[PDB]
Amino acid sequence: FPIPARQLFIDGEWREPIKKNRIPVINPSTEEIIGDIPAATAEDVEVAVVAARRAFRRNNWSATSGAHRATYLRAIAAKITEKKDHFVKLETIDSGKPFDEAVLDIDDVASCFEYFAGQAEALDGKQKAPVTLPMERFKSHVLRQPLGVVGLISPWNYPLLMATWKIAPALAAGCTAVLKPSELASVTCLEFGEVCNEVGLPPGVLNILTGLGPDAGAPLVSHPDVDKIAFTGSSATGSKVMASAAQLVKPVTLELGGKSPIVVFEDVDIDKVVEWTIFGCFWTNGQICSATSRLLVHESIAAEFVDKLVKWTKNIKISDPFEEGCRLGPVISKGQYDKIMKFISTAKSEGATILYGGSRPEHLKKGYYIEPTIVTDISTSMQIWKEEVFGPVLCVKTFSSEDEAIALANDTEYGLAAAVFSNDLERCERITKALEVGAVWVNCSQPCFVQAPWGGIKRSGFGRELGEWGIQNYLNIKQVTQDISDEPWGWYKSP
Amino acid sequence: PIPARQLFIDGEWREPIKKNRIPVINPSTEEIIGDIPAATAEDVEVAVVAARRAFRRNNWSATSGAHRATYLRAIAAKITEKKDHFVKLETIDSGKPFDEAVLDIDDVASCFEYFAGQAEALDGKQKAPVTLPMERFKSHVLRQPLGVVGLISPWNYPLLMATWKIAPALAAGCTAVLKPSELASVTCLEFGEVCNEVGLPPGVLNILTGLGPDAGAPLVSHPDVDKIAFTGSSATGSKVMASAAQLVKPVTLELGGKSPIVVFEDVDIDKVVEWTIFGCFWTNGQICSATSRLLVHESIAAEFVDKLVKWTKNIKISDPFEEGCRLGPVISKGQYDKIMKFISTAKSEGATILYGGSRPEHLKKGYYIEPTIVTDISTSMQIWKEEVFGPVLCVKTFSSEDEAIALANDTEYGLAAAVFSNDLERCERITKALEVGAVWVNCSQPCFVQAPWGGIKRSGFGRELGEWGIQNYLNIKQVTQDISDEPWGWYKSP
Ligand SMILES: *[C@H](O)C[N+](C)(C)C
Ligand SMILES: *[C@H](O)C[N+](C)(C)C
Repeated sequence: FPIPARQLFIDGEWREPIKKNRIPVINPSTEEIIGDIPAATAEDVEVAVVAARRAFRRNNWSATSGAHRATYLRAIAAKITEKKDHFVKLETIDSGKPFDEAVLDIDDVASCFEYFAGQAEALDGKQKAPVTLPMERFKSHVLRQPLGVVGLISPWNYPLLMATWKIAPALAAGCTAVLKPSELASVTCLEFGEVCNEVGLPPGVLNILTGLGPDAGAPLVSHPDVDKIAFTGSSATGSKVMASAAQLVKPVTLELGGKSPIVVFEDVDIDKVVEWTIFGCFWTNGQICSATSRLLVHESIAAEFVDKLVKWTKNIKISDPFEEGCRLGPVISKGQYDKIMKFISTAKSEGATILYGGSRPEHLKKGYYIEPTIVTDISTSMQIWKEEVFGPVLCVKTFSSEDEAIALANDTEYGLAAAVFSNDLERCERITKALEVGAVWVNCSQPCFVQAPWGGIKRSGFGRELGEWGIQNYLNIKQVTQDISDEPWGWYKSP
Repeated sequence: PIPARQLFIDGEWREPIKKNRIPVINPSTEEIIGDIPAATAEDVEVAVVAARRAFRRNNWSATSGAHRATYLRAIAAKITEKKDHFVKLETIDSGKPFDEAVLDIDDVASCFEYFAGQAEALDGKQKAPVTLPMERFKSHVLRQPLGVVGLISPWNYPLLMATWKIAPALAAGCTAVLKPSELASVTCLEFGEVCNEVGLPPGVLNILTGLGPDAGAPLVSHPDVDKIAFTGSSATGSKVMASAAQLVKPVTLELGGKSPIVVFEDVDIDKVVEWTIFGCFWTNGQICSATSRLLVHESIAAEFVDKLVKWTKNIKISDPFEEGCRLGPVISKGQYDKIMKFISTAKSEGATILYGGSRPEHLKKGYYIEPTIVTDISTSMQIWKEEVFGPVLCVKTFSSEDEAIALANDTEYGLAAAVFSNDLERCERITKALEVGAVWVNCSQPCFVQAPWGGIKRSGFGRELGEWGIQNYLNIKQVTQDISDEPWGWYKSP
């Protein structure tokens, strides 16, 4: 099977970049160029937002009902499901994640559009929600209107699914949007532009611009007619996005990954837990914004736990993502490959011992492949304990008391997620409340349902996506307050 | 007889570390009537460390909303009991008519009582179940306080604007550093003693007065402050957000505007004219959501503006304590100048001061200005675009409904708007089309704590008050639990 060659998706049609640049698509499994994607610039950003503004002003989208827009979202979920095999293949070759992971992403893409079709519908009965006032002179209610034209910026670790997390609620709210996917993985998002045509989404409601960060993303963020930005990616970049938005006091949401702890107490089924620790740091080839990449395990069961950890870890088949049984593919790019190696490198140079992994798999000579890696004998002053590695790399420290666990778990500038393992469910509740985190998993790690709110605190960003919080990111909450008295205010004296 | 206070930090009156102070001026007499402490970065540092420790103790942040509500109601009761005191200190510090001040102070009691209620509602939302489509998992939502928050409030409603931020943050279980404006800091400092009188735990609320750059900017940039709530000018708002961005800390912004009041032909002119006066001249014109641009129909224009000036004419411009005062001095001479500059610049660009434009005839000193009405406007004029923040109104005609809509939305701002018309269908159509955060229908300016407040566009973002107020200060925490005790079954068992 080959790969699609697309132009930019603007105003319902396929448009060459104005400066005509393209950049390559590399298969992370082979390090070879397998195609290329259009590379948008500020000039293309300008025509996409003009088209999005034009579409927002038309009589067929933004002032329509939630139920109406829901028919489009359900059509998308259907289409995505209909073209299921096409999207998982592309996602697998583009992102490098195992085929099996890929199929669950495309399943989750359709589920997300379904869920928000529902949220669009439920939005209709929330309109003109009454606000009881103290004074019978006045009455009040709330309108939930679409905010306007929005910029959506989505990362490459779940390419289509991270885009949908932003596309779905924004379209449910009645906004029109410009999507900027990551240059490292843009193939399925571009294909999404066809789905839009095929379901008859009005032109300009969604526009998809691929390209480099400074060229396609930055102009979107700084554009004077974009009302809001939703960003997911690195904390470093998120700071730059917000600095830029601040010039026009433009609102943002940010989900900036983290350094999430997984806290394991003495009283557990060690074989079920070790699999969750593996899933929480090595699944998605370790490229998980909510990676439980700090293991804190009670020294009581430490040795045994670490033992069976390496045991399960060694049994992880590392291979090309299309081959049956693959549980770990290559990391996304050479830049990322180098960065992870430098993290491992610097780790031992600060005197930490690479218990397992830490290098290419000898049996794979090409591709950005890395061994699932367990780092031990860790100080809390080491770079690898502080910083997001975004590769299959796990740090490990033991703890004495519950209070030491909590303090260790919370000793980070980040605060996206955390997981806590213990059969003592009273203890689980105590730890859950104490964690300085936006998402806590109890006796599991990493399942993210569209039904529940998602985001972080501290340097992991702010705002909640998904669930009943998703739509609200895209709304103008309009207060409307009417004087029904028909009588002089009576404050000023009449002449 | 104005109080002399130190900084309120950790439940104690603490002297600024560099022990500087700055004047307090009665806007009516231009005389230094006292002084307030001026904090520096050092003071911020110890006040934040004080809020943080207070947040870690076990008598505030992890307690119930209901527990914290008892303090909220106690505060509201104490303010009510000390009403006369606060009303007078506000009237002399801020410069709004005594009558405006009593309403303000009533409103801060009511605001603390409302959010006591919302704190109690908050307990009822803890562990709200979220239905999952997998039997293996259950989920719920916890609503926990964010942490230490920086609250920055402006001088046009000194205690009220501060209250609007203190009340939800404390309701949420946060601890707070408050930095009021240097131009009206006395009731806010005085609020400190109220906190001790009710037994508010030390460090839960901290009150640093001072200069923006010495006191505000270091709060905004402090690495242990979790969030900033800001009301003020759009220009400063850009700056606080830019600064907060350095550490990706969240922000709410309400940034004033250039709000239109649209008046159609089917209106009782005298009622509508009075509201128009209220919309632009009340609070001495220092209204963030001032409806400062009158869009009035052709067929009823010149009539409307005559009776308009005939209302503007007998507005008593007295010292704020005198009887019947319906307009007072603006806050400072700094502000006085740039409002004057705004008016001369209007004449130069070829506008006509249909009334006012100068110093009141009968009041020789004080930063007083007559209620000003400006016609003969082109939309390219400075006075049409920019926020004056003074008792100055622009008027323009229109004739199409689609024309009024376009003129009303022809601003980079988007805080509020007022629309007047007996036909309520037309009211509905207009309120939907206005690119704005709040629409008043057949009135202008009533703000109830019950309803969500905030703007869009250049006027900022975020909703305060109402059932939106508390959630600005919350960590919405997802908690999803595996209740299967079965293997996940992803990888292969060794
Ligand atoms: C839930 O698991 C969310 N991510 C983004 C990591 C898949
Ligand atoms: C109500 O009018 C809102 N303000 C800020 C003016 C009090």
